[PDB]
Amino acid sequence: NGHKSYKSKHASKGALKRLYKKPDKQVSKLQRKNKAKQLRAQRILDSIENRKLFEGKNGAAKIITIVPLVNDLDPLDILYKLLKCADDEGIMDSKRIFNVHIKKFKSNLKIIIPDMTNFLNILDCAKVADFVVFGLSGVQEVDEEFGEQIIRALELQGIASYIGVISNLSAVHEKEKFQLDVKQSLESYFKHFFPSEERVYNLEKNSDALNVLRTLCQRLPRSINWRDNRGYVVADFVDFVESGDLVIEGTVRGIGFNANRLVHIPDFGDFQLNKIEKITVFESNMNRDTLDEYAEEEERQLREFRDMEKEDREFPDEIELEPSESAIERLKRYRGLKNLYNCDWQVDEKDPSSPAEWKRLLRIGNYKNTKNRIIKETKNEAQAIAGDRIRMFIRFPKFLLEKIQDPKQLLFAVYGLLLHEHKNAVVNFSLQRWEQYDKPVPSQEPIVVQYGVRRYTIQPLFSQGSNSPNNVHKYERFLHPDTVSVATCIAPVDFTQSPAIFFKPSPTDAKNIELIGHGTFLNADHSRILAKRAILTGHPFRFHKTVVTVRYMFFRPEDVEWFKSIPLFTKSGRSGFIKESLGTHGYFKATFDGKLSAQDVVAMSLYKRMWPMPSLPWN
RNA sequence: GGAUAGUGGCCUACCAUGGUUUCAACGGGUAACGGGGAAUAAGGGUUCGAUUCCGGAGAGGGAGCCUGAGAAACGGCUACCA
RNA sequence: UUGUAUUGGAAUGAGUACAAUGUAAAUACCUUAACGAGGAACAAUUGGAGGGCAAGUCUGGUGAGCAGCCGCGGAUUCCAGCUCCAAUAGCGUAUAUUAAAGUUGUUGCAGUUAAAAAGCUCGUAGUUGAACUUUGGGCCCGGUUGGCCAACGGGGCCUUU
RNA sequence: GGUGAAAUUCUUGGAUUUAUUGAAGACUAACUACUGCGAAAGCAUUUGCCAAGGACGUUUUCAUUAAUCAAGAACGAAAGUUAGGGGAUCGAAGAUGAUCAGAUACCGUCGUAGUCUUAACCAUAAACUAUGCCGACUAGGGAUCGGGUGGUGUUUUUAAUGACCCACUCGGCACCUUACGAGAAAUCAAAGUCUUUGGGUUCUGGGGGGAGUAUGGUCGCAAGGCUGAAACUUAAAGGAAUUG
Repeated sequence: NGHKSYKSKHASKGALKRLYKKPDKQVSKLQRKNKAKQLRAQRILDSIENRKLFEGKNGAAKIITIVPLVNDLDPLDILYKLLKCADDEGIMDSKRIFNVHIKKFKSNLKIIIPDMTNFLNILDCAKVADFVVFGLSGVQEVDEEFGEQIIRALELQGIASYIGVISNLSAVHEKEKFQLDVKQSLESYFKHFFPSEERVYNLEKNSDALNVLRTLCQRLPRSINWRDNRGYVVADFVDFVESGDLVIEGTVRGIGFNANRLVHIPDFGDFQLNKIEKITVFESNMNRDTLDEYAEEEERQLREFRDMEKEDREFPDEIELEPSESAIERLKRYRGLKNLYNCDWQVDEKDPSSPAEWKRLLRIGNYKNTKNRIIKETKNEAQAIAGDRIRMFIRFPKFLLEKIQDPKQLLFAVYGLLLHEHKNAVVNFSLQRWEQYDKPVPSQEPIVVQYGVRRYTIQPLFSQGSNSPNNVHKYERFLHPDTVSVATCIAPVDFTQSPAIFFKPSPTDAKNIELIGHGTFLNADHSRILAKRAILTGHPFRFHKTVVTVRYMFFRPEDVEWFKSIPLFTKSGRSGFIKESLGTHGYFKATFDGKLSAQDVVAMSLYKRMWPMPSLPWN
């Protein structure tokens, strides 16, 4: 324009015309104060609503579990020293589950003791507790091969709350300052796993043991997310009726139960309940979901994986052809692509190696908007709720009766399923290695995975994590030595994103188990296409100002012609293309972005579709 | 005139029409107990003081009262509200 | 007489402990017989290395990370290893406040063109308001400080008082 | 007739043009400027009446009666509102002609309200010298407006007066040169007498947006005027000057 324009601190009316196309309240001191008071009334009423569940003998019991980390201890010493401070000897037998009422704190406690021989039974016991009491020895320090693995495993499945306890520190008395030196060491060790806690009690002192007892009675535990969104109960008694109709009585602790649900027992699988009653009766009204799943030579094997993984780490996906081998018949299935992130590979491809189940598989899409929606309905439909004394009748196959034990001697526990979780789908897991598991893991090798209560034998497929616009990703032969990774298989879905633990059975080990890794249920996503990449390679050997010719990549003129269209690249990063076959031995000549030399190598990439394998329960 | 340990609209009867204010009355706000003091050093200032000493107020919220030289007391009593 | 590496005697408390002392009784400090260092493993951390702002043309990887601000990266600024810098039994971060700040200005800001002189004049409260009345000159006493003397202070009398 | 070109329109009952006369309403050319007056808005034909004002002259009179100013008050271009008058010209709205053409690219005909005036309202402008009022001091020069003093000066005549010339002086609108001074620079006789910081006094500002918005109040018949936030967002926005 060329003119110094007009200025004003606020817009002129001329400017506004071109651009074109209840009372406020003062808070008086009284009403300020009044609002704060009536807000506090809500908070206080809300705190009562939480606590009523534990309020007394009429309320629910709190579930305590004792876990000694050293066999030196004997768990009966732990419990006995606690019971003394209750100051009622009427409290203080051929059994490992105990119900106690404490007059001193008007509190109901259930104590469960696991059988320390059965490592897997420890996890199952601790999985249901509100409080886990860790026993430590002042005399002998925990062993890395067993004692620590208890702590590490419990953390990764999740713990409602934890207490550190000592019971025998006087066994190293000279002066109690020497006891304090040891106690400081144990606290520093314990805090490494549980940095929220800074105290370990000495039960040899009356003041500490009373302090522990008070806490168990008075304080509330944390919730466990994946558990409390389901229902669960612990059996007070079990009974059998005629193929069976197994009866359990106990207390509701989760979100709740409905007689039309499905019920999982961790050792035995899914079963249907037929009736419920409250200690009114509820019956399975047949407008219900149903039980349908659809609609020394080993040294050579270990050495093989050790050698193969070392090779794959140096020269990944490189392949050797051989003379008298047809490249077509070997490789015709491979499509060949410029870039996985840009290819239009179809998900539910019709190729014959695709599993027989496809329409048979459940597919969800928006897992997030599915998960939260399902829960909202489930909590509304609950019939029995926390603290209800209940009986339940369950369709129980009579031949499994040989596996039942008296619940007074062994933990028997019951979990409700979410509706579609019985159906199989494509599922995805995060995975990273256990604390020092340096062994090679082959992508096809079978593994046992626990996630939530249930556990399955799985053969995975490994891939790296990224957000490709098409969900196509490279299949990988072995688990990366360091990064987190994504593993894919077919299994029954979980909506709660339970933590997952990865291990392999090994009865040669003291705990019968070898621990491999941990992770999380990410999602069901069938679009998570895996492509098996292959690299062929050949040697450029003669060089001209406009073309280079390459040996050994192919051995027949017919093969050079059939694969002519796939682009070439150098590992030094130049691209190129086949011109034509030269001669009968399968030489070719090619053009590239620039100068090559015999110190470079010429490669080409090809890709094949992969599909997940199915999986089966484990016990 | 009554009442009080005692002065005084402190209260009662009768009578007069006064009292404060742009030198900011009256009203509203304070995550406001006051002071000795604390931090920050060119000088002038700015910000803070629930808290070891001095003074005031209260004992879940309002009101009433016995004993005693002294209390409108709450590790004294009586009633209502929660 | 100063640096860089194989080798030798000396020195000591952290810690433990007989005893005495301490204390209402004790613990600890102060004192002390015995024991107590060679990778003296009896092993010091917390943040940084483009500029503001002390200190890397080092070297390997990569093409999500860093960054109060300016900026780096499709690599002196990312990640890893060497080396180097700063404070050190302490060092970093968040929020509030003070100084540097003459961005609240009494001391001490600014208003043509950068934020800011009201269209114009009258006028009450408020702030502010020309000059003038005993001035000068004598004579005693006189304290302090430094060389009878000088300076600087103070009291009395006379002159129309 | 009108345009870049053309059409609507008027005309052989005579258009446009020429001559002799008359009516109405508005306006005050040239003279007219680096000139005058007024608190500002603003003010231009002649003569009469009414009342007011600055500067100058003064050996008149009173004797501190003064300067600035919250509240309160008078005036306030153009457009706009209500009622009466007037109604030439031009002309928001409205009704109409062409829709072709790149310089003439938005043009032609008719025409309501309005434009003027009387009696009441409204209170805005780039209302600008973009510079608050009162008082003192600091530099050179030749022009001009109003008053006064002097001259043995020219002219109107044989005085006075008037016109002109020369010197001085009070007051005013401006201009040219310079910078002891000042400033970011353009520039400035004040925008000087400031880190060497104090003559009196009124008003306003505190990075850019949200915003002259929301809400409350108050004035107006209405259009609208005055007063006037915060949550949130952002690293610049802005001034002067030269140059690739």
